[PDB]
Amino acid sequence: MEAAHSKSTEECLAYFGVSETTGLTPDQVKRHLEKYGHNELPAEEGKSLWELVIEQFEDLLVRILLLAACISFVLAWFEEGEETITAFVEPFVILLILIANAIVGVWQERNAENAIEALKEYEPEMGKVYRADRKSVQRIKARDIVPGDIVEVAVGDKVPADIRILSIKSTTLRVDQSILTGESVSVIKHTEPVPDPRAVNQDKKNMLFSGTNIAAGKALGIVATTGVSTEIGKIRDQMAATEQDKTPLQQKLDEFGEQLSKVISLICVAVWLINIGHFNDPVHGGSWIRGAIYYFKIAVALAVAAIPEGLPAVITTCLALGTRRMAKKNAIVRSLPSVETLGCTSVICSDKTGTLTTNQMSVCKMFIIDKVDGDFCSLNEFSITGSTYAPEGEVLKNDKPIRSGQFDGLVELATICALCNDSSLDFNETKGVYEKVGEATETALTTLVEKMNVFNTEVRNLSKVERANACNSVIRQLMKKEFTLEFSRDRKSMSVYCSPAKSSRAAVGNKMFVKGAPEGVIDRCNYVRVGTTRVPMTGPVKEKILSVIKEWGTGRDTLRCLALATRDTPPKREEMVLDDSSRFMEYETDLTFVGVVGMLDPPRKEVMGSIQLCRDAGIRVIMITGDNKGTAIAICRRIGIFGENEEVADRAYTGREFDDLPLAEQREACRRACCFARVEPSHKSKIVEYLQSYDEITAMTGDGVNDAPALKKAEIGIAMGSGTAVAKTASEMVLADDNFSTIVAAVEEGRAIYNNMKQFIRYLISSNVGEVVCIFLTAALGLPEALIPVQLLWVNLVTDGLPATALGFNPPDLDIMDRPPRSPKEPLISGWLFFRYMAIGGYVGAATVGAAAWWFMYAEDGPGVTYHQLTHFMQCTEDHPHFEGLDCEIFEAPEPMTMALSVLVTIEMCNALNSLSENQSLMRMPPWVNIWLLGSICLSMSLHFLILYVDPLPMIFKLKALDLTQWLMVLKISLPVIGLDEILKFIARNYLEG
Ligand SMILES: [Ca+2]
Ligand SMILES: [Ca+2]
Ligand code: NA
Repeated sequence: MEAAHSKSTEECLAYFGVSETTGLTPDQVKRHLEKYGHNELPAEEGKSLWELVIEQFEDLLVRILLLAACISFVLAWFEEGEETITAFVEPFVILLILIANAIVGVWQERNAENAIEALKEYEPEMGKVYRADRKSVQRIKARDIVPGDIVEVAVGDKVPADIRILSIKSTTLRVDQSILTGESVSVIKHTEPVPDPRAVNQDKKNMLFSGTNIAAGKALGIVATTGVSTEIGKIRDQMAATEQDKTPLQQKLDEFGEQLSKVISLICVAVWLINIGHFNDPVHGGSWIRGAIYYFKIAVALAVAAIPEGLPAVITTCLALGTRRMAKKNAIVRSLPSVETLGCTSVICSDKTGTLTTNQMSVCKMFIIDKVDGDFCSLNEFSITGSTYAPEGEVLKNDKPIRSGQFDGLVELATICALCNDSSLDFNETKGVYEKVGEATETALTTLVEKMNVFNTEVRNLSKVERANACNSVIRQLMKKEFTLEFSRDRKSMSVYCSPAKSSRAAVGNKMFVKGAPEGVIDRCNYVRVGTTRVPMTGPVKEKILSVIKEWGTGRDTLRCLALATRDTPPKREEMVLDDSSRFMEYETDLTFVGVVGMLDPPRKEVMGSIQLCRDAGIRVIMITGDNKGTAIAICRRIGIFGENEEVADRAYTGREFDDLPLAEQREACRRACCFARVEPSHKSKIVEYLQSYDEITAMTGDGVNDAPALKKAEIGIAMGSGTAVAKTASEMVLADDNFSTIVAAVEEGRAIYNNMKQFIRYLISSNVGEVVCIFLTAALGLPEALIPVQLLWVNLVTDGLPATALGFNPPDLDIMDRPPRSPKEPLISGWLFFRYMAIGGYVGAATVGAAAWWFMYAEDGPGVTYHQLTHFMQCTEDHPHFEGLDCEIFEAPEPMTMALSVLVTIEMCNALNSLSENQSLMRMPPWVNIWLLGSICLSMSLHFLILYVDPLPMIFKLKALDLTQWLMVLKISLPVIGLDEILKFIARNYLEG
């Protein structure tokens, strides 16, 4: 709907024939999506440099190869000699092999396309709509929004599509049109039509332009235009299909692409040039042309075999599958180019509340009096699991689960926590999560009672709503709370006067349950409860209790402790002043100590583990909280940022302290800081700036508008899933978890994706290096050639096909988080890595030629045993008194070629096992760690077994079936490529790093 601003609300509603109290019907949605498409810009042609210089180049190669095969195929007819067979089927076999290559290529492309499609499911549903299907609001993808459906927006939301405002539910509606008109000052909107059809967007105060931010309010509207039809879509249409900004890794790959193109081209021309003396050999008929054509067919076949194909598809596959695993672990990465950056993350700046900690007060420790003897006491210390307000957790004694009912003291402890409490627990059915009802420190007691369950109430078959206050209600049905003595700051405690429920004894059984600061309460305790009995409070006992309370509040955990006491014989209610808080302390005297609870704001799941993972990975972790310096440090010590006993005077700063520092000192601070407490929202940008001045790949967390500038500036902007949509737009990743652990998991996955690429590159390059070496080794020395054109195409199909692709499905490396963050400035291939290529390649090339010369030079149970000159083999028909019962055509035997081919194929299948990890041993990273690789090896070996033993096949490939003894010779020379790499792995693992 164009010029919707000109028309009224009624006119706009009538345009699509939709009620704003109903929404679009499925028939409407289907048709509208068909006619209008989706709310997005068209994807630009992804024609990378690698495609033209490598892929399109190789395509030309197989065409001129087939042509060169077609040419000699015609020349073969004019050959009056014996009508050959193998050379007659050469163009057929070549095309047949090329067909297989296309099949493997399609499978690779289909893998990538499927893996990309799978990412559309985890697309963040940032858009609320009303449809005819549900009478409530619905969360739908932004691109799935069609012009016509009723959209609801609120505060902190980014406008999905161009929307004509129908009704404003709030008092006012403010929108941020800085991304378009050019002003951060939020504009006010209305529902009246803008009569001028040719008015600027600044005067269109009844429209919600897509991309803009809703500053304040809540309004309802109808979508006018989506996709490129968008006002900002026409602005974004500029850099739509025309741009120039490749990622650092893409630049390295394209650069690496040109390097391969030049090298492969030269070494193949070299092959054709060093064999010009063999153009007139009698095996070529003596024709210079027929000789040059043959070696042309070898060079090009060598090129095809040497060229590492499938790289774009493999990389895209790893990237998409890896991203899915991130989203599977609540890590929603919007843009794929952010992943390589995410894997280079060197510093993580995280918020504490909700991210590092659960922001839900939880009692994790408690102790009661065990035994008292000779004016001394022992304690029963318990630990409680669970870190949320949910009644989910266990009570432990010595790391072993126990029942609270087994301890009479624990029964009274729960009684006090459930009665001396004004708060409660509620289950939000909408959000599907338990929420507190009152003070956090009180709800921690409520949740504790439910976890304890001292009366063993059946709760397993209860609903979430009923479970919330189950055990607490059980206690309240036994004791009736008469009144409550409010908290007083002069005594730092509170108490409740209670009585037995359903009791006719009005003046019998009354108790007072006291809670508050340990020192104050314990000082007013003349007795100590042991089980159900009590004993007089003694010195050593009081000193013992306070010592443990001291340890809990001074130790690494720094627990906020509370004393729980009971007045066994409380004063009469008719003798209590209830309008004077100064009289309450007197009423809370002559108490009996029961126990002590210890609570905190616990770290989220796997956070303490993830923090240690960062230190192992050389990733700095910086906390940004809103607490005081003293507590913030204590929290850092608690979660593992700081040690239990480490100096923190230079690694912890407040907003006040940081602003007192000059620029050079501020920049110096962020270099070593690990904690920032009570900081302005502008400080996050300054922190990022100073971190970037040290070449640190910085990750910053945010949830609101105030964080959006810092989120954009940081390399990895990290927004909260529970946060505003404006922050999500300014971020590179969204936390569905809101958990810090998710960030670390996302970083590890990024490092994993990159490593799979390297092992993919290492296998192909090293193996194909040997393929090139093999051709040159038999040429430089002068040995009889080991490979023919169709055999080269066979190695290309077998070794560069499925086994290569399956390496992308490699599991995360073991030492993946034991290595420092990868520098984006580092080369794609290091010097030592290049050496590893030449090392493995140098062997597989020699082991191939050596296996062929093995049939000639140190022949075992086979014909042709000559340790002498094989160099001048072309002179065998010149000087014959050098053989002994063996023709000169035994040099043309299919036996050494079969050995050379079998070894080359097998030794690369071995090299594939070497590519299961970069530096880790096969002893630590077993071959069965990748099932897809093994299946590819079995398939590749099956094809090789197929060619050698199915009678019509080894004729067209010039091969002969190898004996069981001859095959054991193949493994004998192929397997030691594992050990060679195993040594290289050991060296780099025990010297180059550690
Ligand atoms: Ca190849
Ligand atoms: Ca290969
Ligand atoms: Na950013």
